[PDB]
Amino acid sequence: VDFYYLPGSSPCRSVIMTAKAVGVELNKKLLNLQAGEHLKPEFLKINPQHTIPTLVDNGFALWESRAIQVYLVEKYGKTDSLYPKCPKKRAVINQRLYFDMGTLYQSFANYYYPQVFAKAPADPEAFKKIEAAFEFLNTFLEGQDYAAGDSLTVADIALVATVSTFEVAKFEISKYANVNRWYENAKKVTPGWEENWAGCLEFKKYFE
Amino acid sequence: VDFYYLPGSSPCRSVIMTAKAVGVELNKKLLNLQAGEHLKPEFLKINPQHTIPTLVDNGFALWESRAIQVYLVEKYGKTDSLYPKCPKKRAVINQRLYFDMGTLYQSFANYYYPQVFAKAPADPEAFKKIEAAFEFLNTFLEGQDYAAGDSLTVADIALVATVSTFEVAKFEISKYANVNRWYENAKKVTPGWEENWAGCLEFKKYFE
Ligand SMILES: N[C@@H](CCC(=O)N[C@@H](CS)C(=O)NCC(=O)O)C(=O)O
Ligand SMILES: N[C@@H](CCC(=O)N[C@@H](CS)C(=O)NCC(=O)O)C(=O)O
Repeated sequence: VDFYYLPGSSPCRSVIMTAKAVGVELNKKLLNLQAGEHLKPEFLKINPQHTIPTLVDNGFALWESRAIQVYLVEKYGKTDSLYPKCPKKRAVINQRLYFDMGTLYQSFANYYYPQVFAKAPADPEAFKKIEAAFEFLNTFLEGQDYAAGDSLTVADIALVATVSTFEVAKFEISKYANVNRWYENAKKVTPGWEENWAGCLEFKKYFE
Repeated sequence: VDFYYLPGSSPCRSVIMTAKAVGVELNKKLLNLQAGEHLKPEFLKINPQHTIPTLVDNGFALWESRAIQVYLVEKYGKTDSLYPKCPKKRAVINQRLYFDMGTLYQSFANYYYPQVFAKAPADPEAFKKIEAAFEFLNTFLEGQDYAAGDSLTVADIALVATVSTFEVAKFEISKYANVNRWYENAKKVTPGWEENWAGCLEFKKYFE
């Protein structure tokens, strides 16, 4: 199983943690985006959208971190604990994964990307959207130890990648008591957390 | 099965078309966002994120259109044709669903939302991102009749909702030959297309 990635990338880190939780060995292949390695003809043949993470599993090329997370559990999971067979349980996890992409991580990207990639002035209005996203996550987590069911699922792992990216960006996570509680527990129980944090500290370099 | 929605909403229309394809009757409940009906305590108890579409199915409250699409197929589909059992086939569909949210529809939102909701001047740079997204979709569709497998799947239905929203926004879809071919076929084969187009024409009012 080939894994094209960079350690700093949040979506790459979600896959690293998921693969570790599942117990599937990844052949880790650094793909240097700063060098344009993703844009070379050889990579475009694998992933024409030229994004990381990209997985190649026995001829099957797959991208989108959250699709990769689910695929790894479905194909390699000894049990379905991280992504249960029940359509209802799956739907909650799926909703949280779409929340993670389209609301939570989207708020990260909308606010921090223009600053770190375009060197633009921070938009205090986009910051309000981050706060809104955390407020929703906080409400989801009321009375709940995990984000999308009774135990750890791919939804938690995805959110851990995102929230840890916010931590290294110096966002005040502690203001959201349920998020903070969930997050601190998640660090202790999520396989691959240390490698994720190494990646977060790598990404921090964009804030220097 | 209760369905809180507005006909103009792209994510609502994906669910309408999916429910029709599956053959599941929806109790359609208009939720007037302009009135703030989604923000009332009674709705927040169902969906604390106050978004449409929201489904309530026998006590189970679910939001995120793409999660709802999959759930309807998993629970109600007579066959799994729209969302096959195979993890590999599912993964391709899942990747296309994340593409639809985070790349294609995101480009719509980034460009048109500030104009139609904030009355801001169009950003020609955000327009370039729409073109980029369509270029990726065009490449995905090379030699393919459907977006994510040999037959129509929830991925096509999601993309139909999005691309039809671009059509009513007057985006030049015909410039992307594979997208145009796929889209025109999709109109003919996708259950609920006419109701989707009615909704698109409703949304057009935001461009008056
Ligand atoms: N929605 C995608 C996002 C992928 C993504 O943001 N990858 C970035 C690096 S973190 C990338 O490959 N950028 C290079 C490019 O798009 O050309 C996912 O979750 O995997
Ligand atoms: N990612 C969500 C998007 C939901 C969405 O954009 N809904 C809008 C209307 S089209 C909404 O409920 N806005 C009201 C709000 O967020 O307060 C999905 O696919 O369902």
